[PDB]
Amino acid sequence: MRVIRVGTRKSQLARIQTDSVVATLKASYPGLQFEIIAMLFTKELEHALEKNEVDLVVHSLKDLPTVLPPGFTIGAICKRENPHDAVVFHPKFVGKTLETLPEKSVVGTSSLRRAAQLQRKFPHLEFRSIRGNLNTRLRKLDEQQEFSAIILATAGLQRMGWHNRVGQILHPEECMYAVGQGALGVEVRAKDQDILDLVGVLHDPETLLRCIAERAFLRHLECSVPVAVHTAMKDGQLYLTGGVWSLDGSDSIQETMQATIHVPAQHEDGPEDDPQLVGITARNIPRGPQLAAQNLGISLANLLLSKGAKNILDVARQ
Ligand SMILES: Cc1[nH]c(Cc2[nH]cc(CCC(=O)O)c2CC(=O)O)c(CCC(=O)O)c1CC(=O)O
Repeated sequence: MRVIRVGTRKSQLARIQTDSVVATLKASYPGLQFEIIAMLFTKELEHALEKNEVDLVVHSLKDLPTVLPPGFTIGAICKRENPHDAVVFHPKFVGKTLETLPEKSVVGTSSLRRAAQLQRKFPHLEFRSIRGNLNTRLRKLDEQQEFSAIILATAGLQRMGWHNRVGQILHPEECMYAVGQGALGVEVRAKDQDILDLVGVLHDPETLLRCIAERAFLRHLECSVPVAVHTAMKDGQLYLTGGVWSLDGSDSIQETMQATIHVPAQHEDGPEDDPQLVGITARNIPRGPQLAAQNLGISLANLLLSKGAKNILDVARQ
């Protein structure tokens, strides 16, 4: 353990996210040296991991599939930023809400999950795909008049320093978030235990359990489907709400389940070589609550499946 090599894409958001993690690692490990190597695109980064070119990579958790290639694992789930979706309005609709927009106002989003939920809740608005990164989308919004508004993650605006552009934050009842949204995942080599121990300091127990539940739900249903969730840990209880929608949002199934899961306060010297749970390795967090969280997500998926979720999903791909 001497120089820690952190790989990163050249994009601005990826670069910011990577920096926030490196900052947190330096703070914990002031005596070590960290170096940033700037290069699904996920498979080029993984290749650099595979080749020992870098030791770790930072991702937005929702961009990581519930099943990772053998030889890689999520070594860290960092404290969640705000998970909710948000609305940025055209320069003409300040103070306005989705509720208050004019009929047939056009809302830009390329997300099936967002479009399906928002068409259902706002049948008088028009939802249309929009392309580009966050910067490009904001320019199109202000520089033309195709869009009366766009939908983006609260968390991404926040990290870009554009929170003041947020006109509306959506509640679960209007729009539930994507699995893992607002959380960062650090990906490493599954068998590299030094690195795993090192990044293990980043795990936020609460976010870790929430994301295990959410990703177990997602995986058991079997980025590119109209599925959404909401999680909360409150008073020793983990709450999981999940939903599935048809492309137009007309068909819908949503349910909530709950389980007693303590949020673990203390770390522990845990079993090396226990299997990762939904791609995640957290040997320093108690196993029990992790299993309980995964079981909760499995439970909810089965309930939705018994209610027809599979045929909704077969019709709602991308
Ligand atoms: C799986 C995934 N990854 C990203 C793209 C991406 N990946 C991470 C950030 C920010 C939030 C965080 O990092 O979770 C976002 C950008 C957006 O959600 O505002 C999107 C949104 C696509 C857009 O509407 O065209 C989705 C789909 C889901 O959200 O329904």
